[PDB]
Amino acid sequence: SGFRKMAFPSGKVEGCMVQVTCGTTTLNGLWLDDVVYCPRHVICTSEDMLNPNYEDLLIRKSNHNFLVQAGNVQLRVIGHSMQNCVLKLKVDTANPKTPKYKFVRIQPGQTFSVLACYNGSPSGVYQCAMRPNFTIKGSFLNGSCGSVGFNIDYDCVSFCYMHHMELPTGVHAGTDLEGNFYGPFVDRQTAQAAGTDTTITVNVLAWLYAAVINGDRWFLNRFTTTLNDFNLVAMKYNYEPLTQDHVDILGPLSAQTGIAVLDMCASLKELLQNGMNGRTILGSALLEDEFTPFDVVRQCSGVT
Amino acid sequence: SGFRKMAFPSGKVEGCMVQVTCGTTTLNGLWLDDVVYCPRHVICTSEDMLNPNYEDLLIRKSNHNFLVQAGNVQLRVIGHSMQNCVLKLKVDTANPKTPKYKFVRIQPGQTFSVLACYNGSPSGVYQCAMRPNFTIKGSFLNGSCGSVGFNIDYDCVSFCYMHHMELPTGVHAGTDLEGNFYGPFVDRQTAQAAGTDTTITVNVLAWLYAAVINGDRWFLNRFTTTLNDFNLVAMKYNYEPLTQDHVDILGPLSAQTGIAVLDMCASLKELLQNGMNGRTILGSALLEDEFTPFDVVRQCSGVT
Ligand SMILES: COc1ccccc1OCCNC(=O)c1cc(=O)[nH]c2ccccc12
Ligand SMILES: COc1ccccc1OCCNC(=O)c1cc(=O)[nH]c2ccccc12
Repeated sequence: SGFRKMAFPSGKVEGCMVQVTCGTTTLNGLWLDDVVYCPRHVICTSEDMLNPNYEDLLIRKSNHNFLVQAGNVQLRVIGHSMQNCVLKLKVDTANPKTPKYKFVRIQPGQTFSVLACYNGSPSGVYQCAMRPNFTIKGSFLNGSCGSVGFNIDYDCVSFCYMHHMELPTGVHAGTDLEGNFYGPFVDRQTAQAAGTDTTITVNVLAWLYAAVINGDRWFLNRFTTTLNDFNLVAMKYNYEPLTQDHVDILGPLSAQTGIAVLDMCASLKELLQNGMNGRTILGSALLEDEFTPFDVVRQCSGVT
Repeated sequence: SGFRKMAFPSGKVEGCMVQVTCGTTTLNGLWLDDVVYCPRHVICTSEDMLNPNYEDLLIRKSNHNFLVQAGNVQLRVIGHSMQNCVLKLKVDTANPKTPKYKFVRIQPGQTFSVLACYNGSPSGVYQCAMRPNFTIKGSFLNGSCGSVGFNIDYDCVSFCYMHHMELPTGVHAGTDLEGNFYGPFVDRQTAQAAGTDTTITVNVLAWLYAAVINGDRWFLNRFTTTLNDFNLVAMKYNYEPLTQDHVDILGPLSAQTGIAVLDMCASLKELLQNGMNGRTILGSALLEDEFTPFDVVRQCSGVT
C-alpha cells in the first residue's frame, strides 16, 4: 500500500547523457547509437535567441564546433544535421550503454519521467505529465536544456520529451525526439503564452481508484451520473471532457474496485462541487491528475 | 523554475539490486562488494512471522539455502551472518557495479530516495522522508522488502534505509543498513501502532523559501514572531518544535530570499491559523514537509 509520484528507474537514461558545447553555450545531449541529440538552440548566443534564423546560424558551424563529452572523455563529431528543432550530431563511437529504445510523441494527459541534467550529468528524476496546453510543469534551471522525458516498458526506453525552454510563466516547453515542439511553442525568446491548463479528468479518476485501492474511501458517495451530466460539471471546473475511450481505459480499475466508472464520476462531481472540506486523499488536499490509469495499475501491481 | 518532488538518479543503486530467495520467500537484496544485504525475515514462512525466533530459524539454514540471482545469473553464497535485523550473505564475486558508498543512519525529518524493487528488479523511484514517528510513507507491495533508501553526494551513495514491513495502518517500517529498525518497530507480525505523525517544521519552512524563490509569494505577510511564540502555534498544530539549529540551517535560504527566518515563521503561523483559503503553494493545497533545506538548495541550484 501507499501511493507515490513514482518515476521510472533512471539508470538506462543516465548512461545516455552527454554534455554538448557550442561556442560559449553548454547544454545536455542524448547519445543513442552513434548519434547525439540536443536542442538546436545550442548554436545560439543570447542575442540570437530573440529572433534566431537557425539555418543561417548553422552554416557558420562545423563538426569541430560541437564539443561532445561523455563522462570525462571527448567524442569525435563526424556529422551534423538539423531535424526540426533538434540537432543530430553523428559521432564516431556508438554509445556502449545504448538501451533498447524508441522515439514516441505522446498526447496530453500522458505522464513520463524526466531526468534533469546539467553539464551532461544527471541531478534528479521526477514524474511529469504533458499538460492539455502542451506545457509541462517541470523543475529546470539554466543548463537543463537537452534533459529528456521517457517511459520504460521492461527494458525498452521510449523517449518522448527533450527540454528546450522555460516560458515567462515558469512552465516548460520542449519537443519530441524528432525535434517537433509539443504545442504551438517555438524556440525563440518571444511572448509565448500558454493556453488553459485544464485538469486531466481520466487521470483524476484513475487516482481516485488508486485511493480506493489504498484504503482512502471517504469521498465515495451514494450517487451515479451519466457521461453528459458529468461533462457539464467538468466543463464548469476546467476539467477535460471524459469520453467513452476514457471509460474503457478505466475498465480494469473499475473491475478491481467494484466501482462503476460513472459512480466514481459522481464522486468526483461531488468533490468538485463541495470541495475537500479540509480532508485529504492519498496525502493530497487537491485532486491529483498526473497519474494515468496505466500508472495506477503499474504501481498498484508491481511492474518491473 | 518549478519545484518537484525529485528523487536522486537511481542508476548507481539499480546496479546493486539482486533477488534473494530462501525456501518459498523471494525478496530483494543489496549487493555491495562481496556482500548481499537483505531483511532477515527472508528465512520466515508466513506462520513464522507471527512470533519468529530468528536465531533458531537461522540454524536450519545453510549457505546453499540462500539463492542470490543478479540479473539472470546465480551468485555463489560462501558465508552468511545475521547483523541485527539484516542478513549479510557473503558471495564469491564482488559486485562489479559497486559504487562508492556509505551506510548512514538518518534522523527524522531527513529525506531520501527509494528504489522500489520486486524480484531484484527496480520498478520505480520516489522521494520519501523519515517521519518523526520513524515510519516512512512509501509505496510498497508484496515482494518489495529489501528495497533501499539512499542519498547521493556526487558519486557516493549513502544507503540509509532497507524496507522490511508494512504496518496495519499502511505506513512502512525498516532498518538502516546495519539492521537496526528506525523507531520501535520489530520484524514480527504483531500490533505495532505508530506514534503521532507530526509535521517537519524546518522542512515546511524550507519549502516556503522554495516557493518564494519560484515566484509563489501570496502567503508572505507583514508579520514576524519569536521562536517561542511560533512553537506555541506549532505545538497546537502537531508541528515539530523549531530550534535555533533549524534557524541556522535555514540561514542560506533566508539570505537568498532576503526573508528573515522568523518572518517566514510568522507567515507559516498565519497559514496554520487561517488555512490556504482554496489557494495553492507550488501546486499543493497543503504545506509540504518532505523537502529539507538541503534539498531546496540542491534543487534550486542544480547540484549533480
Ligand atoms: C527564453 O529562453 C529560451 C527561449 C527559446 C529557446 C530556448 C531558450 O532558452 C535556452 C536556455 N534556457 C535555459 O537554460 C533554462 C531552461 C529552463 O527550463 N529554466 C531556466 C531557468 C533559468 C535560466 C535558464 C533556464
Ligand atoms: C506483517 O508483515 C511483516 C511483519 C514483520 C516483518 C515482515 C513482514 O512482512 C514481510 C513481507 N511483506 C511484504 O512483502 C510487504 C511489504 C510492504 O511494504 N507492503 C506489502 C503489501 C502487501 C503485501 C505485502 C507487503
